[PDB]
Amino acid sequence: RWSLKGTTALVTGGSKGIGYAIVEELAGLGARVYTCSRNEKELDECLEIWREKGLNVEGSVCDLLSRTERDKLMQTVAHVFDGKLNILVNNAGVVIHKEAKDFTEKDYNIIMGTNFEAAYHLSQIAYPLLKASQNGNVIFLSSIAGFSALPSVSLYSASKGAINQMTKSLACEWAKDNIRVNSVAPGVILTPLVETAIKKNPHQKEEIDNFIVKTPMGRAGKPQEVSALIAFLCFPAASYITGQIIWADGGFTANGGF
Amino acid sequence: RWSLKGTTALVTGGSKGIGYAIVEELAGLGARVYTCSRNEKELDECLEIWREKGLNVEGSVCDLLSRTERDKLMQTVAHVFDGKLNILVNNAGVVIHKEAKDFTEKDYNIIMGTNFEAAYHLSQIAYPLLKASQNGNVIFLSSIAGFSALPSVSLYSASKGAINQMTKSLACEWAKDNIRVNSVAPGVILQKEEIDNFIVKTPMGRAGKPQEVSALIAFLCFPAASYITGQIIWADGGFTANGGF
Ligand SMILES: NC(=O)c1ccc[n+]([C@@H]2O[C@H](COP(=O)([O-])OP(=O)(O)OC[C@H]3O[C@@H](n4cnc5c(N)ncnc54)[C@H](OP(=O)(O)O)[C@@H]3O)[C@@H](O)[C@H]2O)c1
Ligand SMILES: NC(=O)c1ccc[n+]([C@@H]2O[C@H](COP(=O)([O-])OP(=O)(O)OC[C@H]3O[C@@H](n4cnc5c(N)ncnc54)[C@H](OP(=O)(O)O)[C@@H]3O)[C@@H](O)[C@H]2O)c1
Repeated sequence: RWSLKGTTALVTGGSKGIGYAIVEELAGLGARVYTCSRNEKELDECLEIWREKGLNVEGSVCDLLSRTERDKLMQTVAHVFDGKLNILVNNAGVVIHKEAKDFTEKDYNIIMGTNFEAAYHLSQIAYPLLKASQNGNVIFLSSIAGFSALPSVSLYSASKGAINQMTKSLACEWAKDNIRVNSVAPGVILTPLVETAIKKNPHQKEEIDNFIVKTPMGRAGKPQEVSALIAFLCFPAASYITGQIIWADGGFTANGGF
Repeated sequence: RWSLKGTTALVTGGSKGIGYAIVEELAGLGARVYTCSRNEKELDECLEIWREKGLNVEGSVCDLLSRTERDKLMQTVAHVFDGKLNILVNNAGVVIHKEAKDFTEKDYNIIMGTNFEAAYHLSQIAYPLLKASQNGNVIFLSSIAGFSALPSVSLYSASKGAINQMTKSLACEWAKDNIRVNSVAPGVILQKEEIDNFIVKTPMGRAGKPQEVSALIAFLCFPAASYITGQIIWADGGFTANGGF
């Protein structure tokens, strides 16, 4: 009821950030985990670090922006888990910081492609694998940016809106198939995604600091504070929860004028 | 204050349905309207009908899925309006009815391309014409399917969720340039089985008419609607308000 012992999981983008915390969380609870990123060297250091802790994790290098690579990854995962998937976490995603009128066609292709299209497409080709397990969970990762507008990430927000709506549809269409579908939508979590952005441009430093002051709790979240909810939603204890988007944001989205 | 006299408007997909009604409504209240569709003879009979009833309306054929044709359309709109656009109504849209697991890449490209990308790209390049008018308005068409899940239209819902979010971002960024951006999200407006079900779900017990949507789009463009930005308003006969009736 509160264990993932003997479950199979695919977590996309698990070499850093929230994704690293998620594979360590599910694998600690007893899941067989498979993950992926775009740097084999980085992916390798992870597999060794995880192998040293007694965590049962596998992985391969995959750019999720390519349809044929998504097709291949799922073949691998089907062979390794023997045609059975319990959990799919569509964690991987990217952000680009510009004004709404400056985003290009290529930015559009990068953001919607990895943040929405890849995530949705994996959910499609995973369906039969999750169905065959009879206890399937699809978790998408949204954002506070999928609630109200934030500066410099308009096109990112749009992609998180597609995710939020896609969550509801899959939840209703697949519930009869014993698959539950939810999104976890973080506040500011201090990861590479934010550190790279604020290193690049001190205007992004500004914006982030002001997201944290807006956060009633007055601090950025920790990756594990997000993976904890992601783990819970996969517990059989969570068997009536589907179609939900839940913010883990320190009260950010509850805050109107504080 | 309740006048659109001497405004300039671009509404996409004005050759039928809600887009037709919006052209007539906006033009009937004094706006100069530019519109487009995908075939000459359909677009041309509208242009003939609207001119006979004294409406000030122009139009050209465009495929909103081509980025080159979107650029060329905005350059043409820029020419005829003299660099000044008050109103942009992103009306054009499509639906494909499949199960979530069945939608192909072509489906994705048509539905996301038409509903979100074209609506977004047009907004990017209209921006200086709207900024120049010093009284801008961009309006997206959303859907009840961008509120909660409906059968057969998962990928379409997603494209409306993206629109909902973009109308908040654009509203917040462009508010200083006096451009206001809102979405109108209709319910069923005039798969039978499915549509029949949605209608008994809407408290008013009937499907809407096109001019029940355009009425709201016209008001949102009035100077009277000056403090209203970043909203999504469902014109749905109560559909979204109803949990269990
Ligand atoms: N950090 C925050 O404050 C925050 C807030 C709200 C929501 N989120 C969401 O949380 C998720 C992860 O964010 P994060 O902060 O953990 O990001 P991150 O630190 O930048 O890590 C992203 C992970 O995804 C992988 N990835 C990205 N694109 C990939 C691709 N095309 N193919 C394969 N792998 C790919 C990256 O690997 P490579 O670098 O090797 O490619 C990396 O392993 C995203 O959906 C993000 O939108 C984050
Ligand atoms: N009808 C409803 O019940 C309903 C409900 C909720 C939301 N909506 C939204 O309302 C908007 C209009 O819906 P509608 O029912 O009036 O649609 P419709 O009857 O299908 O008309 C769409 C219009 O857009 C044009 N169009 C479509 N694709 C185009 C393209 N690629 N390039 C150029 N023009 C294009 C079509 O022209 P051509 O045929 O000549 O190409 C047509 O004039 C859409 O955004 C839809 O999402 C409608």
